[PDB]
Amino acid sequence: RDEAGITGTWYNQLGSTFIVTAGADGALTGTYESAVGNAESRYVLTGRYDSAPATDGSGTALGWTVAWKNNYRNAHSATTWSGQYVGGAEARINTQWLLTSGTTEANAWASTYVGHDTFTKVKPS
Amino acid sequence: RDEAGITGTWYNQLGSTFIVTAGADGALTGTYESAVGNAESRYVLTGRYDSAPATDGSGTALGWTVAWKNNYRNAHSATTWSGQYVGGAEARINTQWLLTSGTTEANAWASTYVGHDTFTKVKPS
Amino acid sequence: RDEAGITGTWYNQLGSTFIVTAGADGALTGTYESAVGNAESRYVLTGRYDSAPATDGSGTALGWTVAWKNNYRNAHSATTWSGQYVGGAEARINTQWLLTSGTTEANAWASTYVGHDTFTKVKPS
Amino acid sequence: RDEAGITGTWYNQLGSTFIVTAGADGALTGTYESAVGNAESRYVLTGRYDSAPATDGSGTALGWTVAWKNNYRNAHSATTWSGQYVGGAEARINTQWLLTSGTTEANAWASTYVGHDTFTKVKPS
Repeated sequence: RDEAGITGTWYNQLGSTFIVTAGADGALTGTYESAVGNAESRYVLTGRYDSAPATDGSGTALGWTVAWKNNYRNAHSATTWSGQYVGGAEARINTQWLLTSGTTEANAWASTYVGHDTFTKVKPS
Repeated sequence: RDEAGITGTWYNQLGSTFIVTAGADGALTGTYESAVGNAESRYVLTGRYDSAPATDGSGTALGWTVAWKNNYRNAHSATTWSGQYVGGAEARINTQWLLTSGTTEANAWASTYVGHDTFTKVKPS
Repeated sequence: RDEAGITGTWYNQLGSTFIVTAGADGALTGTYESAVGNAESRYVLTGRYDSAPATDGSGTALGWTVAWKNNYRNAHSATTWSGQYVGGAEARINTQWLLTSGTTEANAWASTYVGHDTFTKVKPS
Repeated sequence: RDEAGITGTWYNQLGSTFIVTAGADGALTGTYESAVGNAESRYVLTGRYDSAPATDGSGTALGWTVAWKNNYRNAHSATTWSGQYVGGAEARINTQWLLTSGTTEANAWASTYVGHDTFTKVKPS
């Protein structure tokens, strides 16, 4: 089950850490933090996933957002990740992300970074 | 205030409709639907925003996700929007989006579309 | 004809100016400059277009690159535009772009901006 | 030197093959083909690179375009890659790409895919 396979802890290639609960009606809730795992680097995340009949080994589409504000930092920024969960002994969440910074109208052209990250169940290094 | 300016109804250039509540601790909750506004085309959205001291007329960074599953449709897909809110008599939310479809491993190269949309407070046409 | 409709001068929403020649074997060659049109702001561009039988009023896919180095500036950056030409009395080139800056390995996460621009045949303002 | 380090053959993670010449005045010219290396899968590429003083081990920004038309195929599409070259015994070109398909006005929302690819000097597998 998708809900089952998604819920838990995921690590990117730099061991940033994604702790998520997949709810029965499509909610993703959790925390995004960085490898050393201090509250200083922990942020709320919220998103959604689209569970659908398991055919052709298709991944499960999902997305989430982190606003980069906690009790220690206010980066005036938010990232969204869009991707898919694929289950199995080598389960992965493959994503592309957008990071937008709060900017002036004149600097808004330069407000949005794009990148990618791949999450697995095993902490690297 | 950001929380105040964001909460409400927003329309893209095609009159797709975004109904959001901005919570005090950074949550975005609401519905994303399309112009004719039938429940058939209404989906849950969830996201986050980063409120920060109003300086240099900087926008407020935010993001949200829609998983394209409701009681009428299951598109096996999710979109994330990343952008910024700018307030005023011509308030806007400027976004870039990523749409990921659930795909096979062989088709995963072609899983993610990118685009943009601008939301305003006034319904077009 | 595509080759015919593309060749010439195009303007974005800020009147940045794109002067292109579409070659018979798919080449795009020209200059990208900014509204005031000084050599100081003029850069070489090169790209490709895919001419294909005119069916269903489909656009013509194309792309180009500008490296942000001329005799006046070296921004250590390059932009690529990917989009499509659509002909007619309101001809347009609709694009999405990626801007990459030369960065350190530690800063490479933050190396690539994304945006969009729409070009028309008529100089705005 | 940048011009020297870039010119040659590069392979992505699937062994698609990028054969490029970096010119003295910033041109990239070459062929993009797929692992088996048949003319059927070989396409022209053209782009630009921004050589700049070697400081802080910064990469060299570059971009290129392939229109997906050759004597065997006309995919009505073009891809642009935006990224940076980093030299050394483990030289790499890290990219993000945009693929645009020629579409109708109604389907133009869904015209552009985004992804990433990393090129190295050594053919995988």
